[PDB]
Amino acid sequence: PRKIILDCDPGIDDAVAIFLAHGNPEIELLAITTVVGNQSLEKVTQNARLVADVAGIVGVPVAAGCTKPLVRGVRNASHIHGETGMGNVSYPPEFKTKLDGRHAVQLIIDLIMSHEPKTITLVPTGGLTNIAMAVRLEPRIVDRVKEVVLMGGGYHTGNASPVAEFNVFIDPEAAHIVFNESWNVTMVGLDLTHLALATPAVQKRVREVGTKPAAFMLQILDFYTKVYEKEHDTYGKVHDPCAVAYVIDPTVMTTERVPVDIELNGALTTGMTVADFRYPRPKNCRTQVAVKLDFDKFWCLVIDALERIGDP
Amino acid sequence: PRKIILDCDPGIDDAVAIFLAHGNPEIELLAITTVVGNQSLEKVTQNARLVADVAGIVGVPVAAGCTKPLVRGVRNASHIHGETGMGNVSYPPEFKTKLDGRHAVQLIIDLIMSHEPKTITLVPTGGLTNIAMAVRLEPRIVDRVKEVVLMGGGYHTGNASPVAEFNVFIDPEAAHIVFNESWNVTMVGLDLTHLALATPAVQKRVREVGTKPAAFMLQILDFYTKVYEKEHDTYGKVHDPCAVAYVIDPTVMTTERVPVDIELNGALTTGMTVADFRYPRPKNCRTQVAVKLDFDKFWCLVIDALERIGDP
Amino acid sequence: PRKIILDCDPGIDDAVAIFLAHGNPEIELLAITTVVGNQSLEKVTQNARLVADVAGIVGVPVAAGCTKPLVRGVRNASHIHGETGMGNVSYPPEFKTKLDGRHAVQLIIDLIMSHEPKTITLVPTGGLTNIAMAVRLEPRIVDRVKEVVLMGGGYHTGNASPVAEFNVFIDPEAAHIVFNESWNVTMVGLDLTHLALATPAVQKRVREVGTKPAAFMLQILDFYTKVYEKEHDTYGKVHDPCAVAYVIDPTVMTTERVPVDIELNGALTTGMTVADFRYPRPKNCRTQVAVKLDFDKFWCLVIDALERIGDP
Amino acid sequence: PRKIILDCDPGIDDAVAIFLAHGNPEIELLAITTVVGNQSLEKVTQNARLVADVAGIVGVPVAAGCTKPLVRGVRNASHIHGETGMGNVSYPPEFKTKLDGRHAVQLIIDLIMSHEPKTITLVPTGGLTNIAMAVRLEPRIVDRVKEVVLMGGGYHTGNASPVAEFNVFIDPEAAHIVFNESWNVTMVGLDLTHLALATPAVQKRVREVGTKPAAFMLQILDFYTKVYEKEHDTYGKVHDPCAVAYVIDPTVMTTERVPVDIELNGALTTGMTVADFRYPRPKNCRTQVAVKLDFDKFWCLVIDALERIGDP
Ligand SMILES: [Ca+2]
Ligand SMILES: [Ca+2]
Ligand SMILES: [Ca+2]
Ligand SMILES: [Ca+2]
Repeated sequence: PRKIILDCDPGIDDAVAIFLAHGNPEIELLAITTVVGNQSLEKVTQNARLVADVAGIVGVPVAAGCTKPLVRGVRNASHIHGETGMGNVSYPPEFKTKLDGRHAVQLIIDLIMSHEPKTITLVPTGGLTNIAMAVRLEPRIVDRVKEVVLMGGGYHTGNASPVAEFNVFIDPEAAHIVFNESWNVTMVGLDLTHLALATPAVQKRVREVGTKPAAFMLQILDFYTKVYEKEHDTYGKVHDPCAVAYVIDPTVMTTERVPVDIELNGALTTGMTVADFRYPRPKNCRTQVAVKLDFDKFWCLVIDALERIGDP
Repeated sequence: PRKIILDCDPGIDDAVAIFLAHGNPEIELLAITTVVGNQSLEKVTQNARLVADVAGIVGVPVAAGCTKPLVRGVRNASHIHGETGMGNVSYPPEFKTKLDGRHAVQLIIDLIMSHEPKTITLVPTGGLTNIAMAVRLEPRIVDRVKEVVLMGGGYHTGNASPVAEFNVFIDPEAAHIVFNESWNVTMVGLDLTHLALATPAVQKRVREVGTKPAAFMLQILDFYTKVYEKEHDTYGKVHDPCAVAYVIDPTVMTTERVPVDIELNGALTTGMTVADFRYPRPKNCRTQVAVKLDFDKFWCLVIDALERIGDP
Repeated sequence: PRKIILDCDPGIDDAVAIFLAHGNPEIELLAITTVVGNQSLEKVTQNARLVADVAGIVGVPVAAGCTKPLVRGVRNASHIHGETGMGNVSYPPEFKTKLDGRHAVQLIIDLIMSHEPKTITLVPTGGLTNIAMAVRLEPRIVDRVKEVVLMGGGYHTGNASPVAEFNVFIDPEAAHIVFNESWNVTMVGLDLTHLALATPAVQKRVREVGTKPAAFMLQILDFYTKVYEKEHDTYGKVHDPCAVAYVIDPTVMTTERVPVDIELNGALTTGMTVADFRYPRPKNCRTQVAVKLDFDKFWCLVIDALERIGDP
Repeated sequence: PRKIILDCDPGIDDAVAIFLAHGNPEIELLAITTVVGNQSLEKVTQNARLVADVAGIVGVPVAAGCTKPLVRGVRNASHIHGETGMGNVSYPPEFKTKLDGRHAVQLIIDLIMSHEPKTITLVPTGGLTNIAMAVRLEPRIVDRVKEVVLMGGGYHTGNASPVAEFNVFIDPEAAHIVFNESWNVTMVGLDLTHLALATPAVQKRVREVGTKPAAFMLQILDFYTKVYEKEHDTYGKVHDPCAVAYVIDPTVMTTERVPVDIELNGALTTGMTVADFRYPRPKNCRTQVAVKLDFDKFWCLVIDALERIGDP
């Protein structure tokens, strides 16, 4: 089983990633780290513990990370109408899963320096401030990391801006730091995750599993889908999971090796992931971007995982 | 016939545009203005007069414009090996077509203010510094212009940089000015002009015309194709003409109405044409980008024009 | 007499400059050009004609220039409480002085190209967009200009921003263009004009002149002083005039030859005039900044001029 | 005694600071942290241990910090001609003072969280990357810190650039983070440290102390003075110590409370410490800049401290 560390900011997307990681036999979830994002770190951490409780994950540490982006201020942009805990779901009086005592950054450095080299695969699905920190704090980790698979960015697509994606836009500096280290980086951006649609056929499929987790996922997804993408006439889509999926089977998506950098001072482009697809491509490129997604193989994995989790 | 003003920096691309404008009965070439570009203004102006002589264009003024970009310094980047005049073609001792006495900017302002409103269509195919100047000098012109169709930019493609196109990168400021005026702008970028390939089938076709101008076009095209795109294993392509083609028949290419702006201070993005393809598109958009091109219809027009010009 | 061209955006400061130019025998006012600024171009032009009428200036053309900055949008920031025409003074039904038929930019190029080389001294006291245009339109002028003395910028002082002065901040691009041409530039910035205080002693002095123009100057100055600097407990100060003063007598202020450039893309520094006072100064420097001002010599000139104008 | 933590990048300046902190009875040196700078972190750390050995400092932990700036790459710029260890002084086979096991960042967080609130005063005299890290990792520390006194920046002076000082220019981001936290910041910039000259009178004075440390200081100072400032005809100056001096006696220098920020994306201004000295100053300002220095009082403190250290 491939050992990984899931750094996230729990929203349905991140939650589904956690289910997939836990549910799949090919993945060995080493720990779940949390980072500030659209919602405060605390809010996000609570959500993490809630999904951990629902998926009945035990033995896997959960640690809260950075509360602020490296340099940019955070736009709290809070306004969830019918939101209580996560979506319409409320938090239980007590949480089954407890919070690890150390800061997410320390945990990551610890885990990496504890296990054998090229064993752990980092999978960030939120801002990269947590990762960026560990890199500057413990340089020896970038060489020990097998590789980095993150959900974020977009070479020809953007949401937070015409050309930028949230996870990156949120803390451009952290993104830059990460993208410029000597390690291997696989960027699963919007261009990709946009293909991971939640067609009604898929919903029927998951609903068929008929487990508390399945129901949970659907309910929350539906709630948030309504608020965002349900403003238009087209299905919702999950992103974060796509990163985990790749780690499980590289054939779930096509990728292209092209250099990628982060714009940090552009009046209109700050936060954009610049990808050089130009004529002669460099022979050695530690970075690559996801392109086409295998719709079926992807969803099958999700369902399969949900089935495996069952009803804890 | 649609009245237009062709602002360019004569290189084969620009030359073909001139042939198409002149040769087509649907277009009424009001004047040919010139701007500094990859080559000096003078060099470029000489080239204009040469093609004017070859196409036997008479009665149409030719005026030289700005010699430097608004704010950016110009990278002369000159190094043409077997280049004499234009490609391997040399300049005649004297030019048949003479140079208008006024500066291109003035000529433009004059023409626009002379003819009736919404009659002239501006068609820049080089930097936009000439157009930007006229706008700031005589504001009344932006309302009198029917519309602006320019070859330049690229929303998902770039050459001068991973994300920027020459004509824009060369003078970002000028582009910005142009793209931010209240007038209608149709941007024919790389994404489009890339489809305008010069397949051998096409060459055979033009060579079949068998006129001095046809031969001229081929000879020069071949020469420059060799230097640039002939460094790899794929045909060359003409760009500039595409802009002229659109004016002749909007059905030569599909377009999309989306907001566009110019990044002016991005460390990696300066010069990029930022296009917002995001979810909800504004109802009123004076700007649109070219997407798919009608290969056949396009080339047919070019051939047709060459045929019409004949041998002056 | 030193021939000059006064490019301004009439506010009391610019008005006093006009008085000084007109009133002084050492200066030969060739023309008065107008540029957009804190107030619209039209507003500013009207003001110019009004002071021209008051100072009884005849034979000197007045031309309206650019209505918008080169690239930056203009912040109209209009909110003058008791403002009618200029300050509390109202416009007469008709203006004695008429408006020249050509655009300020053209007038400038014409004058320069008409007179003999190194004869005209350009004195801008508003945004530099007017000058910048002329330079790009007719390159031959920068060699024919004796030199450039402008009121604007600040090496250790700022007002529109912690580090930038209005005239420059308003149209950074224009400033940039001007500061990077091969001609001689004397920058009279805030560091200098801040010393030009309107102590009560000075007011008494000017009031003593007892002429319509004197009264006018005082009334307007007082009105505007109240609104701005009169928010604090310290006298008002005139700026623009200091530039003209220098042309009349270089010994009115001390200057330092140091390189100067314009920041165009700094998040906090855009518009700042960067001055390199560092250790080894270049031997050849076409730019210099004003430092210390001769308070008495300065004011004496102003009074003397007012005295000379008299009551037209 | 005022408790402090000295974060530095040992060069003579930093060394003198250490001597002053140690030697002065009013200061309680809690620990000495190290940051990458002009020289590598390791190089810098070795130098710290060397001065520690020379000053006979015992009981005070020494910890190495970050090896790279947050986001900017480091310009190693190494080329010391007659440099062996520190200046012409060589390292002993073994170091008396040992290196604390934890990373400087951790040590700082530990110390702060250990002692009582508003007890420790942070005194960084090198890049601020170390401080910035701790702040992002353990937010609770900014409230517990008494205040921040750092040597770096320049409001009207610069060295690394016409407008920027090294310590800040080296890692702009870090600086920004620090200057924008809710804690009190006292910036001792070039404007100030420039007045701390090492006149021959002073040298004679210190040489009079006649101790190994005094000799050490002089020898190194002389060596580096020769390389840098000795390229011109003016004495050398110590900077870093001035920060320490202020903590010992605020009356050693005059300060002004004015807002300060860090430019991060200016083409010419990146790294500059922007200080708003404009008309109305905010009532509440957690930041202030050093202005005039008490030459005698300063040196007296240095001498006194050297005297107190004696010959370990
Ligand atoms: Ca996420
Ligand atoms: Ca062209
Ligand atoms: Ca003015
Ligand atoms: Ca230092």
